[PDB]
Amino acid sequence: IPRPIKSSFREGLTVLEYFINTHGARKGLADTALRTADSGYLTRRLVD
DNA sequence: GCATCCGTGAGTCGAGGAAGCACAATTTAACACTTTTGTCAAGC
Repeated sequence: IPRPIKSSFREGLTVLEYFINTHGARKGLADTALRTADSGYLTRRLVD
């Protein structure tokens, strides 16, 4: 997104900046749940 | 011979909550009666 987050967590984020921040924050948290699942499947194939 | 489609797989522990009758055949209980067993008392 070209529009950055000009504010800092010290200065506080505007209402709008928070909405666009959750876009990437939640997508990365959903990636965490997926990567652990595929890595476990990969590990079982390596072991066997 | 080629591609569409079926088959298989996608983390680990936890924790918790919802029709009706008749009639023959048969097994089950129910009873009268005999044997088998646990018993009390008296005497050898």
